[PDB]
Amino acid sequence: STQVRGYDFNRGVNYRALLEAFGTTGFQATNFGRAVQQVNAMIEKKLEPLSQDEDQHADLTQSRRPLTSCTIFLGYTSNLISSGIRETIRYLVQHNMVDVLVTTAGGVEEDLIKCLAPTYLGEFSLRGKELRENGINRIGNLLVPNENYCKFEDWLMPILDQMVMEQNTEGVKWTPSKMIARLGKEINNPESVYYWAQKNHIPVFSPALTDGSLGDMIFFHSYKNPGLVLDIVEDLRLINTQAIFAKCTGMIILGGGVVKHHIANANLMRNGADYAVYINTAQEFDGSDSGARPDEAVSWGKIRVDAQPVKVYADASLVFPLLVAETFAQKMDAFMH
Amino acid sequence: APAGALAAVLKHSSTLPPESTQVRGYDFNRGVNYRALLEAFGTTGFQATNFGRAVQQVNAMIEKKLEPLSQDEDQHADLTQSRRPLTSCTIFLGYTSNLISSGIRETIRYLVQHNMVDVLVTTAGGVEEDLIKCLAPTYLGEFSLRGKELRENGINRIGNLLVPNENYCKFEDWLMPILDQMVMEQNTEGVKWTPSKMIARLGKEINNPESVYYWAQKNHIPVFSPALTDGSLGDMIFFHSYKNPGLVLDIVEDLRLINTQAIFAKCTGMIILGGGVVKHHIANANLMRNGADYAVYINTAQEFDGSDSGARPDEAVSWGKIRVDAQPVKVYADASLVFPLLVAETFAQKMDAFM
Amino acid sequence: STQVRGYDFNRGVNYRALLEAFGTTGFQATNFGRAVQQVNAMIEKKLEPLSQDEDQHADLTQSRRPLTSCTIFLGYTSNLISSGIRETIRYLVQHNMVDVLVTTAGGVEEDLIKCLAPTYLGEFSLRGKELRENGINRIGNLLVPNENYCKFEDWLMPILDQMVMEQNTEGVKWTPSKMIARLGKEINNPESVYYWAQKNHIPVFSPALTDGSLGDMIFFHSYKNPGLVLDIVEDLRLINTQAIFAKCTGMIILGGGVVKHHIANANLMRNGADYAVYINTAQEFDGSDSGARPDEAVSWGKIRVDAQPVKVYADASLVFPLLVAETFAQKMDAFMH
Amino acid sequence: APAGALAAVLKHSSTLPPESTQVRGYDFNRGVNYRALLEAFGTTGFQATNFGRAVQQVNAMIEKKLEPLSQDEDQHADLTQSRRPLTSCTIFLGYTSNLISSGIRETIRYLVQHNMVDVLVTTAGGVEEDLIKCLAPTYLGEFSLRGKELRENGINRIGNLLVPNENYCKFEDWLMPILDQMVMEQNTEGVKWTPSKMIARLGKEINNPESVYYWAQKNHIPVFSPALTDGSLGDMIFFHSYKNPGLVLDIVEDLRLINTQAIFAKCTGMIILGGGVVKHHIANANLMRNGADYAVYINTAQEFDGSDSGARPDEAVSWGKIRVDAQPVKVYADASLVFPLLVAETFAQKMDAFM
Repeated sequence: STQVRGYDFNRGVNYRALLEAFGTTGFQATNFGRAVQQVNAMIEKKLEPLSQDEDQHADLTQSRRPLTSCTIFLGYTSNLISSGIRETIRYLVQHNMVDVLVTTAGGVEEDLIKCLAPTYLGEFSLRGKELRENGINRIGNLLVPNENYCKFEDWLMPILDQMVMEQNTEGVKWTPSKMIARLGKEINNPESVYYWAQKNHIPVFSPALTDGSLGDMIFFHSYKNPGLVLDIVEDLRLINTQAIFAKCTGMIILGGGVVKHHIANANLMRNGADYAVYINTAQEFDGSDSGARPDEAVSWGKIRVDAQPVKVYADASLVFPLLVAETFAQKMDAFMH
Repeated sequence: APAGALAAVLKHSSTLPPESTQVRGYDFNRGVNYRALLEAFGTTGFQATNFGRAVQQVNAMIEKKLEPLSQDEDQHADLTQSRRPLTSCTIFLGYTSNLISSGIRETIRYLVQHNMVDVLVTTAGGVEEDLIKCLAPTYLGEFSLRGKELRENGINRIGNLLVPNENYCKFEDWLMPILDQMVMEQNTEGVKWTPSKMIARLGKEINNPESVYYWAQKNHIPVFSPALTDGSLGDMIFFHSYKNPGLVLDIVEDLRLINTQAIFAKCTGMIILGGGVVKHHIANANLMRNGADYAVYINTAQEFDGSDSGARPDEAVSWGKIRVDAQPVKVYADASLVFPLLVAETFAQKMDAFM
Repeated sequence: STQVRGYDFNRGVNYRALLEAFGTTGFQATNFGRAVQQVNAMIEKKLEPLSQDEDQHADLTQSRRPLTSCTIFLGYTSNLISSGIRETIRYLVQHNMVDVLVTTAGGVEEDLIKCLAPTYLGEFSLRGKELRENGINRIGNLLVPNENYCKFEDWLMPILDQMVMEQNTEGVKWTPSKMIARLGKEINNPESVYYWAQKNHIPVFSPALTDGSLGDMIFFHSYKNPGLVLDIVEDLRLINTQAIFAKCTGMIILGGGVVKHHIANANLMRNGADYAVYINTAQEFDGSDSGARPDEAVSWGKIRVDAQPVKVYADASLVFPLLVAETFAQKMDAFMH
Repeated sequence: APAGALAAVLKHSSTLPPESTQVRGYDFNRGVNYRALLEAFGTTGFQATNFGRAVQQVNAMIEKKLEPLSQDEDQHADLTQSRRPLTSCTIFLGYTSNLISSGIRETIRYLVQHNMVDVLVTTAGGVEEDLIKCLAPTYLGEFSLRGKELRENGINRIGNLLVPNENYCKFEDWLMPILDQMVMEQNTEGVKWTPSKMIARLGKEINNPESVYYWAQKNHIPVFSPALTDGSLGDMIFFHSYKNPGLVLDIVEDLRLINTQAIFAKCTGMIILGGGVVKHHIANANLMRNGADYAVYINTAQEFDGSDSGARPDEAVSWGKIRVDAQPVKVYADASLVFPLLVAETFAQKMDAFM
């Protein structure tokens, strides 16, 4: 029976002790402490060696990425790539700390665009009329000048030209995940999440990749250079096989919608994830998948019955850097080659 | 009493414009007239007032849609690659999957059955659970039922609703022969499948007037769902492909189809229930015409985490997705409560004109 | 096992059938249907006769109000009196349909002020600077000209004069509930909730009655006419005895904060309410009493273990008129004398 | 590609002012420096950015408070009826009851112990659970624990926290003799009890440096709680009055005490954790000076239902509760996560000046 007790600042500002104290502070501070424990359990599983039998079964993917004792799926909505959590996610991917990424179209394109031009701080209350008259697009309390997307068009159209040519003369069958690997190779910039993902053979799934600026560009491009196909069926096999042949899986899901459901549904194919942390502000009462508690996923078989999943009800821009500080960042040496 | 205090609390006020509307609730001393009760939400305040504003926005869409036009039928079909005739207002209706598991399925089905909207957008669950409900029902439960006991009994939870695993076994038996035919048609009849084309096929096959997608294909209302693999239809396509390889679902052609629905519209309205892809994909299509003319959002998401789901309509104005001169409305509510009321006051009142 | 099925508009717009269909529609529509059932159960208990033994025990209050088989506590936050739900609540109180009211200071004063001047529709986004420069106060998307409070001051100061005089020459010991009955008698207007409450011997509790414009006025008044006392201890005995000697109780609570906790805590004194409906938009995850589910109150003994309470997660301006339409309003003849 | 479509999507943009701040998160290739990590929230966006803005607002309060003044000590005490000396910024700290059950109790206690704020406002639970924690602890649990089983074991739930019934039995034994003395002092020494005066007495009696209210009375920090009867202290006053009748708690005199704290301030700041009375009562006091100079809200309430709890700081500007020229901040978060971080970056950095 653990007693409630908050950090005592009479001790001074001892940051690690202050963070450790969230576990006995209560409400979402305690859920944060539980999330640190769940993620550290994923990491300590991941670093355990594969036995001969485990290695046999897990080798049954055709994937270039070396397999580990715990395959970690990291999912996040577009807004988090607009935010500075882009840097947090880039770090994890750069150091091979996670194994599969799932994001929406915005979460791909805004990473690449930030390599061409920055996003700026604003306010939620800025009025749409005056912004639109000035070509400034609003993302929460962030601002993206539309010139950013004009730079994106310039950068992307030559790649689209090459992709159709490789499709039609070299037999390439494009999928969202194959396109995202190509885009990461092209951006060729170490600040980019997708640069490191393709370098480290970390696949990125985004079944609705046409829902965004990338879609705008493909759409415009298709009038002059018709026939690009993006197949989502092959990518469904690819993500599902990541779960099916894992020794263990963990899910770290930031936000809701397709990124949350698609990771969870893949893990149903192995009868459930072993570890899971949600971080989002959605609420269950309207029945949405976004606001469903981890225990709903247990009824489907998406999380194992014997798992101890946790949801932190909070804006991930506040807690995800703190979570990484207390978990992956303390084990960085183990992830380096 | 301190003089500055008195001056701060008892400050003079300007007179408000003469057309300012007073707050006043429905008076049950009149008895119960449900029409008058709903009309009274407009002057009740808070989200009741936004509901009244949403009635007005949707009634404006409908009245626009009912205006005659003269436009060349053959060129419209050619630029949109669609058999659907243009009207004076193209209405896009988007809804998340949970609402198809709820009884809002019936509400949506009624609108599509009577050809009252022009474009549907939903996620994968919002397709498959309409079809599965023609095979077996969904049941009432509670949000607090524990997942371990449910899982051990083969029962899956959707909010406070429940669906047995066996529903999906029936879905599998129904779907597998259709997937066989789709692969045969792709490989020997040149069909280039996309989600919308598959959803039209599935509605024709289910052949059941309780289904949204049966009515949608009958009435030539396309359904866009660019992540159609993310659910049970996905599971089935996946298992089927190891028995019968080769099905492809392209999303590029469906992007051309939805965007041209917005580009070549005379007017557009957006009615969006929930967040995620369904909200963003409709709004982004409408950026292609420099913005929708009318818009109603009904969802429970909040802006403060920067999510697109929680963004107010005025964020969409900044992008060009809603016109600067539109008067869009968001109702902050569970759509299971307010969408039937909204339909009662709008489309269902205009049923005569839709014949 | 009840199947999900929504209202079919092919039947036409049959309003009562449409409302009845919320119960099988799911999510908060089903919780609304359950709330209709809980409230109708309060009403059908309330109309059951008191047996001789029940009548004996329930007569042990010194209260002028005739006792009934189910004592219904109605609680609501200030914003709902600013809104047109003021009319809904006035109707229930006018026809003796509820037995105890609990509200905050704003929920008293705005009822009285609406008898002097109206509240107007506005928008949530109106900016505070321009409003303040014009003396317009904002309540959500409603607007109250500050002249309304100047009219309140004019109306109220003579009553405060009389109350101190009766305190100091006639032995009157003021409490919030006694002041609210007096204010309702003085406003003498059938549009006012508190007019009907005092006429029908329905007590109104508001332990923090000084937190609002009423407080402002008492404060200003106390410089020229010092010594008014408002005792909250006596009002605590009064509300608790309403629960202790009830045959059955129901709680209908709109909103959170003190109105919710104070009704629930009174009912702990009888080992729990028999029926309960919450309607509010607060969420449980921060640990607040406002966002606690009814099942939290069960652990305290504030709701009986064998009750079937329900929370509707929604803005009460949308659902409370619908709830009243389906419950109290259909039994109006039984409440008339 | 349709020309209007291209023009709508590829619209030119104005250049933003040169001092515009770029978004950029903390880079863990630097390793883990927690100070730099917290500083990085300012440029991370969404509520992380509001957290950084809240650090700045509170640091501005503190810096103002540390400015010297010359003001007549005797007249200030007479107009406020308070022994507390005036400083250059009077800070009001408000917090709902649940936060005293959480470990935020320790955070608040530290601030009051070091005399860093001037006025506390809390609800009844926020008083009594501080005192009870000096008798017996609160435990960690889960939100989903069922009330029937808990009730049958005599365990009471507060969110995901748990407190046994026996905690309140210990409270009863401790409190009853003190209530006896209060009635004796009212009836034969002329004491006119109010909530603040009772809370000062209870803090002196608990005599325990882990208690917020022990430190508050030692440092002459008044605690306002105008519905002090709404909780366990209420239960005890109630049961006690049938054994020893006559205790009165007046709220009118406490209204005079809190309002004069705002009226006679040089500057004020408001730090408000949660909603309800604690938020409204501090803000209303500050209307008496035509508005607070600085304000930080931390709560999870939303505006859309019109509640005062969910109102943004800009609503308070319309009333005169926050000055038109202030730059107030709300962080949309559970205070159990962000208040210790906020204190770490503000008051706890200034500990040297507060000695």
